[PDB]
Amino acid sequence: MKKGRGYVYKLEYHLIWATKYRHQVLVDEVADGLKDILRDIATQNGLELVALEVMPDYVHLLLGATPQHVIPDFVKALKGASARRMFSAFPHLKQPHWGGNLWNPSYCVLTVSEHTRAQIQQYIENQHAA
Amino acid sequence: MKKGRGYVYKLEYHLIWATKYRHQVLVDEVADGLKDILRDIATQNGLELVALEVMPDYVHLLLGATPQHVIPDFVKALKGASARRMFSAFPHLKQPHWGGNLWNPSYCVLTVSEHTRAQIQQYIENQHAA
Repeated sequence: MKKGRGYVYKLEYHLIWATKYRHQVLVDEVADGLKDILRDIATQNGLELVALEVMPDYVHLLLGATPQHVIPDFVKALKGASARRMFSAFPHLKQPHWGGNLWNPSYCVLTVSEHTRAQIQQYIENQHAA
Repeated sequence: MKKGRGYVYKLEYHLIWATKYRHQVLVDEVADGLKDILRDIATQNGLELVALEVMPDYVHLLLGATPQHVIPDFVKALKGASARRMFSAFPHLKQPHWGGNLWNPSYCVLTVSEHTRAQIQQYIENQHAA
């Protein structure tokens, strides 16, 4: 637990989103680049990137935050800045055929539970892969 | 999980705060009234009161929220409106000797973990009782 001015807290969010059409582009050096980019962005927004997993068609972050952090703001920051920086580092991801890959417009945000793994699998499976 | 416009989520927060000086006033009909008041306020702020416990000197809520809910805002709503309504229902709680009881300025907010119970105990024990 961390202490702020008038409060004590420990706040972690699982945050998940997919590539467009679940195109399997987050591989090898691209996946490696995205990890670095996400670590930077988290830090730059005053978040702790507790854990991260990058699958070929999705990302799963575990973020430590403060009460004052607003989920939609930092989701937008993470998704938007990551898309920008990835397109700069990897121009090949600019593929209008695939809506430009980065990213499916949706996100999934979950606090910790015994069902997290299943929740994430459900969520990703509900994103259709055309 | 619930589904909103562009997102999927399940967000629960443990929210804890004490009476002033840990005065043990939240008992019997007072505790009962506070539960009703808190249920109402949670609902009125678009929160799901998943669970509640009222101890003589503190309250512990488990709150289901949306991404757009901002923790400090709803904390202030819950603490502020609860104090006002409890003073109205129970004027005897207006006790300047005890700074008026409702409430200690601090709060504790936690996402679920294996240590929640110990965290809440630490937090309450760190509020010092007159």
